[PDB]
Amino acid sequence: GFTDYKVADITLAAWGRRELIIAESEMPALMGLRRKYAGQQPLKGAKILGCIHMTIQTGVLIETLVALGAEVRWSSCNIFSTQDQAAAAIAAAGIPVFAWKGETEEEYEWCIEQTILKDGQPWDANMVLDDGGDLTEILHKKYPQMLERIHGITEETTTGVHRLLDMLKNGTLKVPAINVNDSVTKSKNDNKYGCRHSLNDAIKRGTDHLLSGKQALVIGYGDVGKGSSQSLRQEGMIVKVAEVDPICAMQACMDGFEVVSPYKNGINDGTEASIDAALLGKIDLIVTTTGNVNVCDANMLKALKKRAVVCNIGHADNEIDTAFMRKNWAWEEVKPQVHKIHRTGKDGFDAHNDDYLILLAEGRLVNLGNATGHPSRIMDGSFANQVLAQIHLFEQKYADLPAAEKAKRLSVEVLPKKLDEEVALEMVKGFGGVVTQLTPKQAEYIGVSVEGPFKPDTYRY
Amino acid sequence: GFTDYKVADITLAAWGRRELIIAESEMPALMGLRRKYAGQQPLKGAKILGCIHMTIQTGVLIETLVALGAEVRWSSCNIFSTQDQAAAAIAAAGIPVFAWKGETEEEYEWCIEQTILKDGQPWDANMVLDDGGDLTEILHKKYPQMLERIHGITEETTTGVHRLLDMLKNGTLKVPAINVNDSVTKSKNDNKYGCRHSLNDAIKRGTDHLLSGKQALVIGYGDVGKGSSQSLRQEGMIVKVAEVDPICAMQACMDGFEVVSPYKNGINDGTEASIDAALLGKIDLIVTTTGNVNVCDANMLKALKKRAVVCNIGHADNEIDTAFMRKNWAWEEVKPQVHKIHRTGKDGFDAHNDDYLILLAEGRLVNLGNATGHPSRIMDGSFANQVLAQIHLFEQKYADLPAAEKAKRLSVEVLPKKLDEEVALEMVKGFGGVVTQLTPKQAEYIGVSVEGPFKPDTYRY
Amino acid sequence: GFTDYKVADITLAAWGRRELIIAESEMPALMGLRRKYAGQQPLKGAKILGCIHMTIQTGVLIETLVALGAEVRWSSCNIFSTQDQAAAAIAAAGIPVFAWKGETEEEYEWCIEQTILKDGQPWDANMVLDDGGDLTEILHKKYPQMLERIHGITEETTTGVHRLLDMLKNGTLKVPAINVNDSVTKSKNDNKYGCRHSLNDAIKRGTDHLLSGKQALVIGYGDVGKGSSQSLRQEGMIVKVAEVDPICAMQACMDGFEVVSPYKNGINDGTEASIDAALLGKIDLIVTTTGNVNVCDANMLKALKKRAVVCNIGHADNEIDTAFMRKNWAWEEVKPQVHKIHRTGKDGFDAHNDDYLILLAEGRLVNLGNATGHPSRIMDGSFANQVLAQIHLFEQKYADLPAAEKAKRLSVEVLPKKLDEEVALEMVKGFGGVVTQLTPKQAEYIGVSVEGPFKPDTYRY
Amino acid sequence: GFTDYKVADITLAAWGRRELIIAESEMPALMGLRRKYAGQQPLKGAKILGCIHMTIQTGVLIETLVALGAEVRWSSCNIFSTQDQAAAAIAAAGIPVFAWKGETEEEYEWCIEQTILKDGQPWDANMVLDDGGDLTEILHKKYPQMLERIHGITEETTTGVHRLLDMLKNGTLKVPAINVNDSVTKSKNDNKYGCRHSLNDAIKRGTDHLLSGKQALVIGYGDVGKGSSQSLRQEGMIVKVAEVDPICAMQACMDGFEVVSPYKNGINDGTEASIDAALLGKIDLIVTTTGNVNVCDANMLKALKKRAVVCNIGHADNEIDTAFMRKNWAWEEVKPQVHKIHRTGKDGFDAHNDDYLILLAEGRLVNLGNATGHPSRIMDGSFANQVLAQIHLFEQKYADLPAAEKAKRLSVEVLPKKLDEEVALEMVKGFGGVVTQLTPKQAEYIGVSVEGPFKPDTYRY
Ligand SMILES: NC(=O)c1ccc[n+]([C@@H]2O[C@H](COP(=O)([O-])OP(=O)(O)OC[C@H]3O[C@@H](n4cnc5c(N)ncnc54)[C@H](O)[C@@H]3O)[C@@H](O)[C@H]2O)c1
Ligand SMILES: NC(=O)c1ccc[n+]([C@@H]2O[C@H](COP(=O)([O-])OP(=O)(O)OC[C@H]3O[C@@H](n4cnc5c(N)ncnc54)[C@H](O)[C@@H]3O)[C@@H](O)[C@H]2O)c1
Ligand SMILES: NC(=O)c1ccc[n+]([C@@H]2O[C@H](COP(=O)([O-])OP(=O)(O)OC[C@H]3O[C@@H](n4cnc5c(N)ncnc54)[C@H](O)[C@@H]3O)[C@@H](O)[C@H]2O)c1
Ligand SMILES: NC(=O)c1ccc[n+]([C@@H]2O[C@H](COP(=O)([O-])OP(=O)(O)OC[C@H]3O[C@@H](n4cnc5c(N)ncnc54)[C@H](O)[C@@H]3O)[C@@H](O)[C@H]2O)c1
Ligand SMILES: Nc1ncnc2c1ncn2[C@@H]1O[C@H](CO)[C@@H](O)[C@H]1O
Ligand SMILES: [Cl-]
Ligand SMILES: [K+]
Ligand SMILES: [K+]
Ligand SMILES: [K+]
Ligand SMILES: [K+]
Repeated sequence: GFTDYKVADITLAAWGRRELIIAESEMPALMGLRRKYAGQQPLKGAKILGCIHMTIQTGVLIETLVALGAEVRWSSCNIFSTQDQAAAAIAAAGIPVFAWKGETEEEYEWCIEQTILKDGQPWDANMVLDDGGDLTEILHKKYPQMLERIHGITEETTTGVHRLLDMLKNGTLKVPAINVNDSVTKSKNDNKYGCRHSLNDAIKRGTDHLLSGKQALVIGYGDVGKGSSQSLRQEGMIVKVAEVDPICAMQACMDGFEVVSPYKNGINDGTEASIDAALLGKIDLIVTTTGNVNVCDANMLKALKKRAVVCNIGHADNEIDTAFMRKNWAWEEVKPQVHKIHRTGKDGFDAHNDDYLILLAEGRLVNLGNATGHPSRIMDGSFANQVLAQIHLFEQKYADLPAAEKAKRLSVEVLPKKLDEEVALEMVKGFGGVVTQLTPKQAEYIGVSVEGPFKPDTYRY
Repeated sequence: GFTDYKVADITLAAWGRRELIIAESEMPALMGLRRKYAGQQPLKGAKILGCIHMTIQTGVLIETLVALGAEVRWSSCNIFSTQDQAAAAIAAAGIPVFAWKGETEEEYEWCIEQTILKDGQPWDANMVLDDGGDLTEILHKKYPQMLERIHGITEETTTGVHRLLDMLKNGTLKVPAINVNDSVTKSKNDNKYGCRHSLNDAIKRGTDHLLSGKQALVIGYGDVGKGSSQSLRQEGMIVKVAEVDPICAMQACMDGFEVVSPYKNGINDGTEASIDAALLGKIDLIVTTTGNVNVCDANMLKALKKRAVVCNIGHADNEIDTAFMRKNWAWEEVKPQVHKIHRTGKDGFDAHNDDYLILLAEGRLVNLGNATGHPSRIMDGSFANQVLAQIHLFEQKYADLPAAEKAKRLSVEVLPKKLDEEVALEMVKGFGGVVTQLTPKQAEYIGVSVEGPFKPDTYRY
Repeated sequence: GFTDYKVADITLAAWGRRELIIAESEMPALMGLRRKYAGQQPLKGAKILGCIHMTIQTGVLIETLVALGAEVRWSSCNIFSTQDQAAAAIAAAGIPVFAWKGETEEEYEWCIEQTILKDGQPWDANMVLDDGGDLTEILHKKYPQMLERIHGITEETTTGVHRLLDMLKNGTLKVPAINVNDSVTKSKNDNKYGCRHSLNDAIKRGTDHLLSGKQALVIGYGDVGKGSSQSLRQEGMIVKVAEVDPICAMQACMDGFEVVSPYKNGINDGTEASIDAALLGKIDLIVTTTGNVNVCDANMLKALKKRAVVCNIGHADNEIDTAFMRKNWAWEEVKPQVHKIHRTGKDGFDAHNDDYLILLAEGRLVNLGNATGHPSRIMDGSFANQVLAQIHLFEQKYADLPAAEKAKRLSVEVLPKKLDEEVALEMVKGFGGVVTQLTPKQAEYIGVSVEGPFKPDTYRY
Repeated sequence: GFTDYKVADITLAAWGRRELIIAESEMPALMGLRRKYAGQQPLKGAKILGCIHMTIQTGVLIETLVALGAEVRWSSCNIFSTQDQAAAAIAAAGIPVFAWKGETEEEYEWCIEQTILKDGQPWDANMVLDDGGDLTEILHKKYPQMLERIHGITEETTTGVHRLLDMLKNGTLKVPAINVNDSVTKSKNDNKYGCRHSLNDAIKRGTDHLLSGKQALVIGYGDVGKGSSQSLRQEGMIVKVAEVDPICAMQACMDGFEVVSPYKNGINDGTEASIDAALLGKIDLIVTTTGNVNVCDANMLKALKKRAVVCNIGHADNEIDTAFMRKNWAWEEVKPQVHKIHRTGKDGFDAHNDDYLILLAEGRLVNLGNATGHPSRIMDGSFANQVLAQIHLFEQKYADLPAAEKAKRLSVEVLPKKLDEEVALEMVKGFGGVVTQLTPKQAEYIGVSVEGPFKPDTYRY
């Protein structure tokens, strides 16, 4: 009967299910929600448009939403991030999913449109779960009538939240959102420790390069740059860090990294003469982590050491100037999501040319494109937050509020600290960790409840 | 003919001056402010009561405040934290200071009273710089009339800020304060990296013990606990972490520590039966980092491995139950701020007894008691913030405001992010770090100024 | 019209060749030998039986031997270690190779036989290059007449060398050997840093498990155990180490590991009562590194935590008692080289059973089975030694010596320190490292030549 | 009425004894020998000339030698290494010791002469325990009749052993020696992990500098350089390494250090033009670890960054060219064993001069000069070996052998591996480590006894 899906190969379903059964055992916060809320069915009647990397971890999120009563229609938010066995297992469970590894851009857009439309007409969606804001943008621009009946958006990523806050400032956001990224059990777990796990993993899978003893430049030292720099330093790389934010740069210095700029004195004068050629001529590996544009620009790429690896773990495909490389230099596929870019010109190359760079995942998320992204026990935190955020906005029923009541609730908000702590506690117990209970005297002394929350909203962890 | 001081030994002044000249070269943010504001004299007319560890680093702070036009009267906020050469150098410069290493509690109170009183009468103070809140409490309880002429308090430490926020919530705070602690260039520099540097330093100076291969228990995993755990792990200790806050415990797990409780199932019901005797019987070193009371309690001390080291880098002398040890067990001074505590009874000890613990700094701040606290290049951040906070509150002139205007400004506030970034930039340049300048295109892409600030006020770093 | 090979898929040749061209740029010592000796053709007339993991790195070794004039016939020394693209590239270059990933044991023996036989008769072999000693053993037991014409064996691995030294002690060794393992640029490069790179790589590829915060037990702390312990600790695992050698255990303690035994008091009396069930009940990962038998025995496997991962990076398939698991417990293939072993019985399992272990590479070398083994820039050292050792024994022409002269040369020897240093220098230059030249006065002061060797033969590095 | 000593202050004895009693609890291998051999008095009649750093650790060694029946006469082998409380405690126990912190060179020679002479005439010495070979050299050159009656020398340090091997090769060594340094429980414990503990300790005590984020250059990567590099990297320094030995350089690369030379292309032709001014102009700290001469030369000192710290943890005072600095530049004592060296000229300096270096311990061993050297639990290994070596040579009674029998025993040898393992085992047990016992089957499989030794003499650990 069930045909409402499109995946690479449905015969991978049994493999996907074996990996989902393992992943459940690695996701105690998400499986804890599944057990706590099963009887109450808090997402009964929820119809969720989901756009996030169709991994095994996203599989456990989907099956938790469904176990709590939701229906979903799913796509990946990246052309290389799907695990074909995860997409097959979800299709085989009778869930609409449109995702495969190695989509074209045209197929990416088609997949999102297959979630929005059921049998050629808008689905009766009433919730959105987004990673990076592409689905959110398409609904606002192309399907405004659908947003009338949507109660909320839950957004995974730093870049997606930035796009929501821009819409809210400009008065174009039509439904409330939860900023899932800024839970501590997301931002200071997934963004940092996920990249610590998955960056060196992706570089090894793609290149099998020794990292020990080699020179890296990490562009950015936010949550992703911090985790990326550690991924590489812990392998024995000599890591230098670039930053525009002097507070983040101060953290890099204290963490034991040299803070450098690709530009002389940190100033881009619009010419190749402002590039620190001596510095870039020694770098074996550049990683972009910024959420910004052209932080590894054409003139940097021209100055890099021969056979340097270039990758992006931040956003989109334009942290590195891949457009410059597509226009000017010859691409030689080594294997999927690994290209040698020959700096000898556009029209062919010598197979034994020494003057190339290695680009991973065509300048798109390297951890998800060349490996499997973050591990289950880290994504547990992010995805437990996603479930709690879906429950919160679905129960508030914004779409059913009268105009005057909507105006008061139209916001981009974080989950309460108490929920962030309850997710953290399930993660700690998954490690076999034992938190201490405050005595009444101690709770009084520091001015908190024995139940928490334990820190004021200003606390930075 | 200057006599308005009390220090251990004025003949240490020349040594103090030599170390102050080195410290100036290690404190570019603080010396940057000294050079930028010297001509403007923004603290002309300021009369500052200062109570903070009389170290070489505090010496550079005092001489910066004086260089910007202030008069000060100074004491230490801890009986063991004074560096006698720093106190001597400050006295020799004609600045009133009442501080020596190894004060009694009675001498500590006398020293604070000597700052408050000049020639037997209240000094015409109009500013307060505090670390831990003891001076703040004495002014509110004993000298309320003096607070009528005081424009503000600048408070250094987590515990001091907690005490200010309690006064504000109870309506007993009489003057506005700046929370210096919660500048990122304080809390996420000093509290973390300071303890990283100075905890293993103090344990080595006191005991000369090998740390590698030994078992530690760090109680707390806030900023101080994070830095403390790293101090020990980086030396090759096997570190276990205790926490009441599940988010901080999650961080400890992800950072590669086992999270344990001294109590079975984390429940302290006050009985010896609740103590995890198997765990505590393997611990060679306990460090308290909490700012809470009785987190290393009598029953834990009884269960500790023979010859374990016990120390506190958080607050006061009651994180460890030192009162229990003073009443019940015999103390053998090894050398100043190092005592063997013989668990054989309160009266006689055998010089060759094997059943003892080693207590550092009598359960008071170990980094400052057994070594020299944080290094100059870290305290640069904290003390640049102190100077900016003093300038801000002095210029606001709260004490001269009409009643209606006072009411609107009576708060506990942090410095603006822009100043936090300007401190960080001077610290980065001290390392020879080069921040990148955003292009206008990049600044517009992430919605910030090329000049910063670079992050929203919610950002946690 | 070359057909003298058997590989998984000859159409993988182009991909293999792209990866060989990258590997050449990562192997400066091996490519330095290729360039230095090309003109001399020192292996002209050498006919080498090779048995070592048919990886990209082994590909560069093979083509170096051929570039120096050798003919070879090749097989893999492990049923899971072949990279099918590497085997294809070598076949497509017209080199006899019999190797694929996922051989049966019967296919493994048939592949070695295809190297020994050409067109149904013993090949006119005159050199052996071995890893683990299986080919060496087959020649001695089954083809002793072939050894009459063989000039020597060059042996890669600790276990293979141990087997050669046993043959020499028993007087059963028929040709001289070089112990390649005990070059410092092999043992203290490959064995240690190779495993550091490739152990966490293999565990991530097989399971995608988070390692940070979890408990590991590494059995052994020789070169492989040291590198393995670091692989895990650098990811944030809490690593405990087992050893029988108290000197290696001393090193583990000092390196910051707790040293534990699976057995109470370290005494394995073969009973379940001797197992430390509390210790094994907390372990998430066991790694064997010993080259010994039954160091993760049936009683340990029964006591392990549910869903623990078990793997071997040492030798054979019997460091872990895989025979006990094949007899007693049901194996569920997750994907190739990843099995769940259900401790509920032999005859099938509940798909949702929680009581299983995860076995990687069926208890055989996990780095080569679940990933790609050591990276090119590490194997450069091992394989430069292999080439120098082949040249040395081929030039000595043992098989052509009179009986009296044979007797004096029948030994298992290491390469001279001077060659070890010349390999190391090419590796250092590959990192862009610059070695200092001694002045004549300095060389005289420490009693060495400016050219080296720099250390006496007793030096341990 | 014991007066046969010279120390700084006999009233420090009680403090010394308290620290000796603690040190006993940290030295289980040395205290194990004291307990095992007490009844047998193996050193009854031994009269030992001892020249080694008069630390608390040396005190426990001395009192073990005395407890086993020896008489000794002691001096320090370094002018800054004595702990005055240790020297006092040894004098107060009625043991001849001539040692204080801050000897002149003339006092150093006088102290050694006070051990050799008792009441103005040669002591009836029959054993030597030396560190660095100065006492050994004096006996050979000045007191050859005394060597007739001496049974052996036990030598602590790499440099001392090199001097013994030179005497043996030249036929000038008069008595046999044990090379204590090359026990694995010395060289790969003390030399490496001792410096790891004590290098950052000494730099903090001397300067209180932040190390995190600053640039270091470690000259040498033998056991001392390895431990020194780790001391600094673990604190967050960015460490570069220099070497002449390409094998040691390879290890530095793999351990995650950049390998550089102070000289362009590593060629030290004695010209200023050969200095890499750009490299040295960024270095905040140079540490020499070589046992060689002029490895931090005048032209390097001229090129160093302003306010760089320079120190030596290797040997003598001429690894750094201190003689050049004494001749050309003005020394300003900060405090004992800390000098600012003003590069503005020889005579006066400006108190606020920015152009200086900081020299620790006047270029002599920094760990012992500015802190307390290695900790008790590490020196346990070195000193257990010293005691075994004294017992071995004393029992052999070389001086009582006839000329022809002396000739066969005149050697420089190491202790047998079995004793090295027995020292290691006591050290492991002191950490609470549990070694596994081999089964009979396992011991047979790897060809060792269940009792050990576990490795061949060629094994490098
Ligand atoms: N790949 C993944 O699995 C993964 C996980 C989490 C988030 N992300 C994405 O990674 C990006 C970074 O996320 P984050 O949470 O670290 O954001 P963040 O704001 O915490 O960090 C980004 C940092 O980049 C710095 N930066 C900006 N422009 C720069 C420039 N030109 N040069 C140097 N530094 C520059 C900023 O100062 C900032 O500190 C976002 O796009 C986010 O969505 C990816
Ligand atoms: N010694 C120094 O140089 C230095 C430096 C900075 C701050 N401090 C002091 O250190 C203390 C901690 O400061 P912080 O900035 O880390 O505060 P914080 O609030 O960041 O961290 C304190 C941590 O203690 C934990 N905690 C509380 N009670 C506990 C208990 N019973 N068991 C386990 N964990 C418990 C809390 O959950 C919290 O995470 C304060 O008193 C502060 O003033 C000292
Ligand atoms: N997978 C790879 O890529 C790779 C690389 C190098 C070598 N190897 C193999 O790894 C194995 C180990 O090699 P190595 O060079 O480390 O040898 P090694 O002799 O240096 O180390 C082996 C260690 O195992 C210890 N050991 C033995 N039995 C033990 C037991 N019952 N419990 C605990 N510890 C025990 C020994 O004391 C020794 O220290 C060998 O089989 C070698 O051929 C594998
Ligand atoms: N301070 C202490 O507590 C302590 C402890 C042990 C030994 N030592 C002394 O430290 C010194 C080193 O001992 P070790 O055991 O490390 O010796 P080692 O032989 O293992 O190491 C010395 C290293 O210096 C390198 N080297 C020599 N000249 C060099 C140069 N010009 N540039 C760069 N590298 C150069 C050599 O190649 C060698 O690797 C000796 O003098 C030893 O006696 C001191
Ligand atoms: N605390 C200490 N006491 C005695 N000797 C020491 C100490 N620290 C280091 N040493 C020795 O100093 C020697 C160098 O002179 C080293 O070989 C080491 O064994
Ligand atoms: Cl622009
Ligand atoms: K994953
Ligand atoms: K300090
Ligand atoms: K490989
Ligand atoms: K010491």
